[PDB]
Amino acid sequence: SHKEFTKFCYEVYNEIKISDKEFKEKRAALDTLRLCLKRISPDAELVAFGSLESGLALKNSDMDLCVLMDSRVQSDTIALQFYEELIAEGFEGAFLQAARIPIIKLTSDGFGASFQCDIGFNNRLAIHNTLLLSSYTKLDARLKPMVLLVKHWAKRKQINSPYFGTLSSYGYVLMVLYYLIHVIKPPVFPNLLLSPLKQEKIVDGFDVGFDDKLEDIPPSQNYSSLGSLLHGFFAFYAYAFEPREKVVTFRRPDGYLTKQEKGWTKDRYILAIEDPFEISHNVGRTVSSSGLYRIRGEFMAASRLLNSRSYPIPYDSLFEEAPI
Repeated sequence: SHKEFTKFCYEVYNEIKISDKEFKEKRAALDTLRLCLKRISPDAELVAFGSLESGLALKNSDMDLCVLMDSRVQSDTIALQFYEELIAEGFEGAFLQAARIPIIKLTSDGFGASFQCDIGFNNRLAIHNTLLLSSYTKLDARLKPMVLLVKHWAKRKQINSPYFGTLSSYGYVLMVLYYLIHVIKPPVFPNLLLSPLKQEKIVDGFDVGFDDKLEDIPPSQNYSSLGSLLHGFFAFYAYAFEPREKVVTFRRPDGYLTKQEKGWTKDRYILAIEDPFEISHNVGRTVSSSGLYRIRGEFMAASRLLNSRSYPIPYDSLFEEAPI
């Protein structure tokens, strides 16, 4: 049970994870942008966040960067100077000024036409979200391949499109973490936000505090295989999770929170996933009725495949490209 599925899981993981060549290319891109920035403003710094930073990136990943500056200095000149410099160094793309905040979206140039890099300014909340995810990936070796396999599945099944009514990759990562912390028994992970060792840390009006002294955390008491974990994850969201009523949350000791209790009955609450630090944000706000239908449909198809009576089980079907 799951030994063969586990073998398959790791094989796929090693095929879909970002290659050493691509990683050093992305690192080389980051070093260039940091150079460009250093000449515009020595005191500022360029921080990477998201998948590339936390080690949860698939092949051909895009970049997500953040520029940090003192709050007294009006960004306008620095962000636009940086954009001008990047255009001069061969990148192409957009500068967007929207609601008093600037964003850079680079689209071309290694690094080629393959290049897609989003640059924000003083997006500290995203940095802290990534720090939490990075911490969990350091705590247990099973998490990185589990996340990559789920992201790969969601992309292949066309349920990873927040603009077409389904769910962001970050959403799926939080669904995985919720399952590993609050559903599976024994837990794979403790809840680092609710730990007695957690200290309040207020950043931009939110508490981003969590227990980050990972060295002192004992080994997981869950000894199940990657295959077993995945099998469990698909079954939970296929059958047990009740999206009409319940909220995926990192703020309850037992993981129990209803939409009514939360007060989450164009932001949708069809699928409700409470962001662990920015708790007023529903990461699932992009999911529509038809989108949830397809997401639930694919969880059931995945779970049914993994429990097939027919041998041998066509495990490759799990990552088979869906129509539409």
